[PDB]
Amino acid sequence: FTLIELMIVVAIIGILAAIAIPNFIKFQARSKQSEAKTNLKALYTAQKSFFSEKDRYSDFANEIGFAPERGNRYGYRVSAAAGDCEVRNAADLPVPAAGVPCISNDSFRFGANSAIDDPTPVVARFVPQGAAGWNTTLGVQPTIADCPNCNFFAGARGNADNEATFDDWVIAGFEGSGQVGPCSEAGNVASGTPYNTRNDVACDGAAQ
Amino acid sequence: RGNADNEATFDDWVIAGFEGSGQVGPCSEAGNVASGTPYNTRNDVACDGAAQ
Amino acid sequence: FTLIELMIVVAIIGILAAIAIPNFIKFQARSKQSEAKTNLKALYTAQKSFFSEKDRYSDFANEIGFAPERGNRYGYRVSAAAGDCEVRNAADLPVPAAGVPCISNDSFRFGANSAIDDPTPVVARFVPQGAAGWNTTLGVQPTIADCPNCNFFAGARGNADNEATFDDWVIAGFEGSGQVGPCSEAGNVASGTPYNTRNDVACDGAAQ
Amino acid sequence: EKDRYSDFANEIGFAPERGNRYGYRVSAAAGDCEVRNAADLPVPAAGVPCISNDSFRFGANSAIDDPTPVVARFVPQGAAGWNTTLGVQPTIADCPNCNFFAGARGNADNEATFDDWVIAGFEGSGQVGPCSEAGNVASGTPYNTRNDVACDGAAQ
Amino acid sequence: FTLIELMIVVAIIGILAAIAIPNFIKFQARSKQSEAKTNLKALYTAQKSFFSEKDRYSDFANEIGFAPERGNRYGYRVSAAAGDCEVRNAADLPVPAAGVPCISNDSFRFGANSAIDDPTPVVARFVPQGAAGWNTTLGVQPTIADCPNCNFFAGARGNADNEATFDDWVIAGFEGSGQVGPCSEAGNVASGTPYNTRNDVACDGAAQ
Amino acid sequence: EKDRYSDFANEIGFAPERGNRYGYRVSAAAGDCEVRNAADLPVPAAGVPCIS
Repeated sequence: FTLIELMIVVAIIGILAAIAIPNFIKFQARSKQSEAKTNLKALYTAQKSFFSEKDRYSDFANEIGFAPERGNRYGYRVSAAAGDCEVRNAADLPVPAAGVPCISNDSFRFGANSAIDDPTPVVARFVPQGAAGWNTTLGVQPTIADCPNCNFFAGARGNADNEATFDDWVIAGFEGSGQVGPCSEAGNVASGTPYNTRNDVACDGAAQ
Repeated sequence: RGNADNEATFDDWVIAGFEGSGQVGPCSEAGNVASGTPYNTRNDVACDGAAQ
Repeated sequence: FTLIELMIVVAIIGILAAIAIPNFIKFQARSKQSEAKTNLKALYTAQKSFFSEKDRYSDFANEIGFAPERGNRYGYRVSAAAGDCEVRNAADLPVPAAGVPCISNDSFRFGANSAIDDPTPVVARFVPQGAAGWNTTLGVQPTIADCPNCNFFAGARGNADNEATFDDWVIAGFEGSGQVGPCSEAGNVASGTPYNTRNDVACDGAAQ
Repeated sequence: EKDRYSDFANEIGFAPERGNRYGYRVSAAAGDCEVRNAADLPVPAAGVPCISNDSFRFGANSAIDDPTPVVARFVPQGAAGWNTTLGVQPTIADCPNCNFFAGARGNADNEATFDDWVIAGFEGSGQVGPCSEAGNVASGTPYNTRNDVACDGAAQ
Repeated sequence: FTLIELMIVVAIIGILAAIAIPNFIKFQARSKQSEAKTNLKALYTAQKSFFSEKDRYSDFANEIGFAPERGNRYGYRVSAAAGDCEVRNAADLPVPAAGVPCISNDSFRFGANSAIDDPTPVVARFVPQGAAGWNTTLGVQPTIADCPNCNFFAGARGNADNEATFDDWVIAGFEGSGQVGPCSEAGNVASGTPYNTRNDVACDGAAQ
Repeated sequence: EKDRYSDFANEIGFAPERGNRYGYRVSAAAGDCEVRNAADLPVPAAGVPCIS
């Protein structure tokens, strides 16, 4: 071999140093998104058990008996009722003053700037189906005043990897269908199946 | 009066032969209670501490 | 190093890009097959409760009190009696005209081409055991005319991953034994244990 | 997870890092190709079935805004009768979807013309030609329909 | 990158292929052990009902009315009285010649080499408490001759996963305490609570 | 990469620079020898086993 071959060898190792391999942060974000699914299905289960025992759905996480373990990355909202969001910013959880409809993000181990004290998801791209005319307002609907309550509606809000913006999930007791968009999938969603209104792995910005 | 799992504090139940209504709180539910139905005044699953 | 080493590095990456890993679609199909087990055991339980209260088994899912949740992937048949199979092709379930002996696949969220409106399984490789001489016909046997009814027989039919063909399950109130075959296991089956007559993970085609 | 294949890269969860040199198409559905012509990626308006070449660091004249490869020399094998149209086939209407089909398009060194790749979920066989290899291709193995290292010009 | 990196990648996948993950057969054995708990509590309930109606405890499973469903994995002994153990080695259960004090393992669907025709558990590590001076001999004690019978004592015996040796349980009508050992837990046992004398998940061999 | 040797110079990826003085044959298979008789190299009709 000659000088040109050897310089080409050097240039090839330089090329491999700057190779453009797949973005695996997307894969790791998809890995992290499973907290939302598991915890929302736990919320569904607890709501069903509470209704069975009490003939009514609940607007608060205290009565349902649902709480995710620390390190959650996601803030969970059980209803739009008034109250604080159980801020998790210390080793010891605070003593509640009243029923809590929302559970904040665990900012103890993720930093103070990562806090989510109002974990209300986006529901623009979830369309309820059926003749019962259900809405997209979170919580027990049409009102908690009807003991044979129509199906509840809940959701979560979080951040996957270093996305400045959030990803949103919803779970409903009724059938609905998703809409196609820059940050969501199209297809019918069975009752009790989490749906990703904004996934944050596809998009980052004003996209919804 | 008892204790569920590793709660330092207790949960409380009552049963009455007369009608009553529960009050909303950090550790209790709101709604009317028929005579002969146990009511959980403090449930210990929702809260642990000074909460009642 | 020299040119040959560097081209060998490139070729090794080409090799790893085309490596032959295990087929994990089979593992996921085995994951999806658990609906059939859970729902068939629920069918068994509901049939036993119905007999206990009424001194007789039923050929209809209305009377038993059994219905899987939406998104089931499997059609269930409680009997061979006449009647429509509660087609699940819309958000609102249809109002029945009479007792339904079969529950169709949930084609609302799986597409219209995936519909299973006649979920009758294959029972060739299930051999009832015992002197009572039980048959493999689905439903209450020998007839619902005998209130101390001999044990029932029921099954399910579905599709796991992208198999064009189906996998079939059965559950019986009486003992039986499985036969070895291209798509089934050999061994004795206790009463109340689902048996996979055709699994659809081992095979796809005319194999039974 | 979903019992169906996708025609959009945003739902799949796939995106190559910057400096890719290759444009990728996951389907022939309608939509823009996520033009990578600036430091900050654009906000999509809808689902994107194609990812353009990263012309930010390779120049504006090197842009590939429609990375549809050549598929003349890939022959699907099997009785299922699969096609060479890119995307989910025969159509996304069948949730037990038949295998997808995808590809890429790029330029190696100073070739004026491009080189093309395909990856399928089904079996196929390559055809001998001026710019391709002959032999059977297993499912999930990339195949080089036009390699651009052997040829440059009208050759396919 | 260079050759060393690529060979290190190959070596790392080789490492992962031989990773030492937790032994999950122990978790599955713990899952399988629930038959013993449920069926022993059923024995306890049936014995209590029989006493209430008849003012005496029974030494036979026929009179009590207790029989586990097929596929039991465990043999149950209600007394040490003489008699056969209702061998479950065929689809049709045998017609009993006389009262049966024991129920054999269901070897119909577990194989002939897994038969347990004498399911007498180990009782070395169960110490009765109280001034009444109760014993560890299985059955109605001190004798069935006293109608205000002192509390009964029963147990089960089985095999979890591929342990060559067996695991043993006991349920008593009187208070007792466990003894710490290689295959048992230490702590007080309330009357009517099954206790695992040898668990077979912790140990396999001569350990008791 | 492919678990087989090639009969053609197209697939291997081998071509000497212009001014080579030597003709190279990688196989005896049928095909033309990539005649280098002009400034622009010809477009091949099929795999070439030899380089003129």
